[PDB]
Amino acid sequence: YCAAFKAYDFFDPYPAFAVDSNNSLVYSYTLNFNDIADAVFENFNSQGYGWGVVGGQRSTNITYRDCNLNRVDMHNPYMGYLKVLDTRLGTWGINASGMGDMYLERVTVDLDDSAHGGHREHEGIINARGDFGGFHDGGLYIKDLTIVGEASAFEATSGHPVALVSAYSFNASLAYIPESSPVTPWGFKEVIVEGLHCPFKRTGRRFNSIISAPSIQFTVYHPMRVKLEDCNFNSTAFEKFDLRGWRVTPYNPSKVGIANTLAFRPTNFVDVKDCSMVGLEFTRPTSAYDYSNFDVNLVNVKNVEEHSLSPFTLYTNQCGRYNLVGCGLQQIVDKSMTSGERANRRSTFSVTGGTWNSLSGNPTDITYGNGYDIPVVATGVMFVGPYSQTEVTGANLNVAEFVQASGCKFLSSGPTYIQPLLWSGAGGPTGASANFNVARGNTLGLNISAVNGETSQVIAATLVIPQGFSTGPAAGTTYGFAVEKNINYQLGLNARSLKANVGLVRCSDTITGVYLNA
Amino acid sequence: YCAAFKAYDFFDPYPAFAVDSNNSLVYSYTLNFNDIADAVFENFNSQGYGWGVVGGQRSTNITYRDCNLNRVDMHNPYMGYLKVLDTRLGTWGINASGMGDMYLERVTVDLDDSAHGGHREHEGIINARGDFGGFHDGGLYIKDLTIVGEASAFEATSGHPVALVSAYSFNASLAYIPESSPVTPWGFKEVIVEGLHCPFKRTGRRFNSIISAPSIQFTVYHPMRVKLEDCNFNSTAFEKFDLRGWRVTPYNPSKVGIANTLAFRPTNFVDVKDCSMVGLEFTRPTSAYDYSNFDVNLVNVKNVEEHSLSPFTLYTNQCGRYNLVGCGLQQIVDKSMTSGERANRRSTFSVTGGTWNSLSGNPTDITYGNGYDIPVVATGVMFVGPYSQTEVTGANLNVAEFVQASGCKFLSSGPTYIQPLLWSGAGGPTGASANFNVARGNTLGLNISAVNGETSQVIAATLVIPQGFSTGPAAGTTYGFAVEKNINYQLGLNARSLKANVGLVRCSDTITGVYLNA
Repeated sequence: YCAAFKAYDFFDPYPAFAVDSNNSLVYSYTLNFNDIADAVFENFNSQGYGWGVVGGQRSTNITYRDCNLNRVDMHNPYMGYLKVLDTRLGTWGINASGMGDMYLERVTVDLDDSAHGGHREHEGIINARGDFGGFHDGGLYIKDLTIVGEASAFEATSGHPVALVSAYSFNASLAYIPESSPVTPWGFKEVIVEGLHCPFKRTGRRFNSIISAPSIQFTVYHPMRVKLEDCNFNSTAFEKFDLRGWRVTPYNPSKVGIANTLAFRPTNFVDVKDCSMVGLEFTRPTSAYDYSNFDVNLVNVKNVEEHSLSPFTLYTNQCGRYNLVGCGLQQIVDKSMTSGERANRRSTFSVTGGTWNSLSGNPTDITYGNGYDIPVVATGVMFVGPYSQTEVTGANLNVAEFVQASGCKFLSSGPTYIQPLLWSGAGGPTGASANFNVARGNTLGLNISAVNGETSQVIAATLVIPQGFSTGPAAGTTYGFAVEKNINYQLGLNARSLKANVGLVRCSDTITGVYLNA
Repeated sequence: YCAAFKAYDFFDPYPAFAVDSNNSLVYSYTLNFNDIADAVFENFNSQGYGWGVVGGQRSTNITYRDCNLNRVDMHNPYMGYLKVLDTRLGTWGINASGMGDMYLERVTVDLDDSAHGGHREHEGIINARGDFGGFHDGGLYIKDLTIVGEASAFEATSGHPVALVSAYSFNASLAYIPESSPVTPWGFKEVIVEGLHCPFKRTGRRFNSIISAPSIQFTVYHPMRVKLEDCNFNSTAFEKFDLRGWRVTPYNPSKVGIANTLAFRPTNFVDVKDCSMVGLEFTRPTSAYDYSNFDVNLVNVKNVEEHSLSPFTLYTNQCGRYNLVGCGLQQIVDKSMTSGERANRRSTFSVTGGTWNSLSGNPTDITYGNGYDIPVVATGVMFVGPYSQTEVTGANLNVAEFVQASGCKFLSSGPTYIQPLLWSGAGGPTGASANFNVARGNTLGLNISAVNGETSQVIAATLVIPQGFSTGPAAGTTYGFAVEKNINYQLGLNARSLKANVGLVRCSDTITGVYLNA
């Protein structure tokens, strides 16, 4: 019951290490407060092994400045604001349920936890309270967060590293939010991270998940908006967004099943800008909880560290709309590596600018519904990979089928640029057999060797695949001087929804090759 | 006449409430100063109803930290810097004419003003002095601003809520800048806002205007550059940029009438990024002051709250260039809802990526000059709305006429995608009448039923509308095997600047439908 005060340089050489009869850690505090308002703590010192040194309850407008503590905690929720400025933290991090906003600025976290066996109450660095339901009805705003240490003792017991943000409940029948309550059970309402620095390299992934809920109680919602900027993870494996333990979103209360991502409103929003990671993965929830619809926006994303390759791959399992602007893309895979499930809904992909370097493989790996009804659209992109102008390679067919391109270039190895070859043979007046799929809207080039009675001429024809308003084939006509005749050609088409299957090549003269005229 | 000092921990339970014989508020101060330099004020407590508790004049390098005051003020301008950090403010906000730079970091504003009888000195939250001409020759930089309360009494007496930033004069004959003065009369030279939080929902619009000049004195210029980032307004109505009441820009001193926004230099710059609002409106000034040319960039703008639908609308009747990247667009309207006027100059619109969901209406509403000479260009956009492939709907014609699209998709309700239908009939050799406009550069698809003496075939043909270098029609030739003849078709064109009016449909065989192949 205190208000309008300030505390100062209390020095504790190391915190208390208290155990029970079974040699298991129990609670102990250096500072413990109830029912305070408008408080400032400055230059507190209690750092090391042991239980968290701070325990607070039911407070308002708390500020920590220039402190050195192994934990900052609030058991009962706070309200107003909670500010942590220029502070060094220990392995516990922050554990606070609240009805306000949390501010973090220039905070260092050290994760070493060897003296504790594998004991860890909450699986993340910034947490809500697991014995209060895991709710935080407010935003979280972070500037210039630094991570050191590894927390290897916890990993040996559990098998994975710690998460960044966690919000879940230990037992839904003991800690939850009742229906009549006026509290909205957001995990966190908003998460804004602006600048994450990891000075030391990590073999594996930096975090188990960006936002985590590793229980099966389903008490709180996934955050409505997540934004990451200038985050350098400095790791050798992809980071992931795990959405497998969250309550059904309040944007879809009637639980309407979604068939196409554009036929329903977006429920969650994610923005990643100028971040450095090897890859990103989205894993959908299990059935009876899979009712979300994401809206993902990626801008200038690649890997900048020299210990790995530059292009990044995007794994996705969840229905949503994906937009990429100026990224160093490698591959788009419509499955989750963690679980293995392919996909069950139609999504949308749009790529603008940048480089698409697939290294040694195909640009895409999409199999849901054989890939029909999945619109991958690219504009002004430079494609690098195993393409060829003289042989029909796997990457040639993959890009012409799954990607609709306009104003794009292709380069395998050499100093110059090439046109991928899709078919080779002799398409005479009777027709030659063919079997390859091409996305509608792409432009194909035909190399034709026309001959009159005595003279001959090489013809370069250009053909556009119709969009699917008709069941007719793709045909055209052109003229050639020095032969004094018209050249007529036609490709037979079979309907494949968004794509078309070419089954017969026919021309009045001989067609020798079909190319992707990007 | 003081310098190099600091003041701490003054506590005032509530400010003075002083009136006059007519029961109206008069001035009273807790802290008053003039001619000071290098001052720090920390942990000052004076919060509540009454006149603002700080009055300052002619100072340099002032800092407020961890304070709780109902106003921060400077009557005579300051110089150097003015810093407000980690401070809670009352309904008065900040009023300061300046010859320096203003910084704000982690500031909360409470807007409740019930005890005052709807009386406000200035109409915004951050204001320049109205009795000094309303100038601030310098920049304004804000980080993490929080708004609570409503200020309902002022709205009741005046009809609209407060603005965010205000700069104007009460009387041009008493408070102004003479022509021989070396002061540049900027309202604010630059405005940067990064992070605006409004935890409580508002029915209506959060602010009357972002930058406001609600007088008719015309003493100061509109800000040259305005930037908004990560601002969640949390309201159910559109926000607006009101450009009435500002002195004519110094970039156009001869007052040259602009005609096409590309034949004159830009004069003002606006950038909005990762913000959340239902809509945005630009209102042009009245004649004798309408000589500006705006450059607007919108990146990833949509509504994320659960109560107001996602897609956002853009209203504008001001001359300028508009670029939208990865936005959740709903409609583009070339009018101002506040005033009702439509437009008088030619503007430019460019859309890249994202979704264009028009719900149950048309994607565009453009009327100035019948829409000719207004180049709306789209690339890689997913169009959602009331489109059809078996009927000619209004949205089909609207999107075919007003938008030049390339690599775009259309979806109304179903899991699959459609091609909008523009015309139905029987286009034989004589020709069938038609009346519909289409922007030049769009690609059209024709479904042709070709019949020879005994055989028949369905033909799919694509056609590109010429750009206007010539006056001829759009024609083409294709071939059909199994009928052993060529098919010739032609669309008669009537010139409408950037668009073309189709008047006649002609074909040697029968044309049954014309579609938008885009």
